[PDB]
Amino acid sequence: PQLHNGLDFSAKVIQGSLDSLPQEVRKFVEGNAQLCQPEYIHICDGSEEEYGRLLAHMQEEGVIRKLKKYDNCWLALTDPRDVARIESKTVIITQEQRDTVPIPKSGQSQLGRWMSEEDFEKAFNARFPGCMKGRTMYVIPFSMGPLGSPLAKIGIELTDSPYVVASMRIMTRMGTSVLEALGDGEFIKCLHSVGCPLPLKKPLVNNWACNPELTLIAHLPDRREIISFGSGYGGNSLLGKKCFALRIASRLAKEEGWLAEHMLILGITNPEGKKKYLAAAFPSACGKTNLAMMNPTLPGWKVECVGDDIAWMKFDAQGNLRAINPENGFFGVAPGTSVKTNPNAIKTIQKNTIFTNVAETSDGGVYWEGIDEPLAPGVTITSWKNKEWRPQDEEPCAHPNSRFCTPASQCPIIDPAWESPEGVPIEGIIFGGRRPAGVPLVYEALSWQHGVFVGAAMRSEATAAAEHKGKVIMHDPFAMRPFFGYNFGKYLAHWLSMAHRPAAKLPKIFHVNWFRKDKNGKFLWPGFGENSRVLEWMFGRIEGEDSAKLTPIGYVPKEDALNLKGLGDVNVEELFGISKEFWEKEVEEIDKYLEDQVNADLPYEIERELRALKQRISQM
Ligand SMILES: Nc1nc2c(ncn2[C@@H]2O[C@H](COP(=O)(O)OP(=O)(O)OP(=O)(O)O)[C@@H](O)[C@H]2O)c(=O)[nH]1
Ligand SMILES: O=C([O-])C(=O)[O-]
Ligand SMILES: [Mn+2]
Ligand SMILES: [Mn+2]
Ligand SMILES: [Mn+2]
Repeated sequence: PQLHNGLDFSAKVIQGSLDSLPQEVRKFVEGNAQLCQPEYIHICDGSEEEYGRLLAHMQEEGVIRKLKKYDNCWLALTDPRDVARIESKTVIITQEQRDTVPIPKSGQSQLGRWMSEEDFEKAFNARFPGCMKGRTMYVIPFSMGPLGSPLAKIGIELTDSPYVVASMRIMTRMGTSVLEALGDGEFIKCLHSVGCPLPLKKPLVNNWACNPELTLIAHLPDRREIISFGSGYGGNSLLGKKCFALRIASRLAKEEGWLAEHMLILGITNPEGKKKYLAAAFPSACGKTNLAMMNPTLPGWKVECVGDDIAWMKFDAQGNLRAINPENGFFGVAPGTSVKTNPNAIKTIQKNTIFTNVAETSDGGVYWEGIDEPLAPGVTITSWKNKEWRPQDEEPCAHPNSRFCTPASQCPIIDPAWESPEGVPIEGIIFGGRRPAGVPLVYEALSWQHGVFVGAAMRSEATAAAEHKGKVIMHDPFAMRPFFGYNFGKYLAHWLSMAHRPAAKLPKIFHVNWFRKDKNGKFLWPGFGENSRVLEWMFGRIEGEDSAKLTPIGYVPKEDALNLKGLGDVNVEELFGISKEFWEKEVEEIDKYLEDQVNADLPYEIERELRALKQRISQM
């Protein structure tokens, strides 16, 4: 079939067989092997022996260190320029711009970045030709969702970073059994490269191979392709997480009729024996992981964790909205995680966990800000910059966006239906962000349409998960601003259309704010385990208890409707204070934002809720 045997990469396969691969799978592997020119090709099988050889390889290349204090835990320190997502270098390629972002009325679109095919080709040809020279191309066959389940989606990631392969083994379900489940079916084509072909022209910081100047994460939904270059951080390199399960999945969900959302899933049980499932959409670094793994302070309540970041939801035949966690592990923020805030997280990360950019103690342990554990005398701390660190400096010992990567099956409170292919019925949906003033502790939407408007009007302070600085209050509708896969105006219409389905059991919609501050600059709510008190009120509202009070913004708890026993000193007057002067400015910013950003793709019912809220506020 060839004249010079120049396209047969069989002699370069150090594990696996190209003959064992399906037709379309082999075409994808050999095609990019010819483009990127790798030295070897490694077809992953997901085995324990393979994981052990990846760790030994990375340990011999100085990429990771062994944390001798714990059981099979490893530390990785990256280049300081490659620490988080780059929303400014994340682009979506479609034929028409309106398929990706609503055409703005004045400024530029904040709902995503669009790039034409012609411009992307020039960028692609300036990066990937010969980028894997001297490196190994790993072929990762992974599954998002329960393997063999009809709702699961299979992808193939090609990467030249064993750090990516190890993390993908934790965060997804990968191995040979996924290749057997695929057969001749469709799959998502994922291609990733660090952008440092050997020999190295640039010296690497902390042995972290990266090309920051040429970083680009592109999505082509019409071709089911994800192409990422330059970065190694999880949000940019683990292509099955944000790039696949959110951006690409959101467009597919619009086509097929389901939902891909940036939400946790938890089940909560009351002292009476009843259990309900909720989902909460908070922006990045705004409390999802701490809520899904919460240890309640109310006796008789139990919280079990289904997922903490991504949910795939769909109405079933009976009218129930059912949700599954497509992920296989947790990729959580490290700073702030202590025994008092998230004790269930501490139990989980003690084994088989890969840390990134946290500090290391001299006895082989981890350390970060807010760990709230004193160290024994003589224990020294090495910061994430691989330097000696003292508690009386300015640089923090761990990076503000440092992460841990741990398997979900090790969580002590993991829900016994987190791998069920049928999903869990969602009875409530929670929105919320970081609002230091004005927004009360909790309130409930008036209807399905008002609730969609509440999610569309979400605002929060900027966090360390992106490149935003200044703690400026930005819009983050549905906590999906960095992850929209298609036109946000059509996104809003897709949510509103669920109220038309026959026998639809629409969940209630709440809005919370754990981050309201007083005049002094400190928080008014302890949060963390005490958030169970707010969840108790939600549980009763779903059961139909008459414990709400009508306000111009929604239903708030009545007086003495929240269990505050054990606190008492809480200033309830400021936790639920509704200032007319605050909400008159808030509706103006929402009006100017929606008019400019959504423009002619704004559904009428969203405009009707904006008008109704403005009227209810003017009557105060
Ligand atoms: N004051 C207060 N802070 C909280 C609370 N819950 C979480 N936090 C802090 O918020 C930070 C973000 O917590 P996470 O739950 O890990 O962030 P996330 O929402 O999962 O963000 P992503 O994982 O990037 O999607 C943590 O470092 C916590 O210290 C809370 O209830 N009250
Ligand atoms: O890392 C994450 O999960 C994020 O950015 O939300
Ligand atoms: Mn997230
Ligand atoms: Mn999280
Ligand atoms: Mn309608």
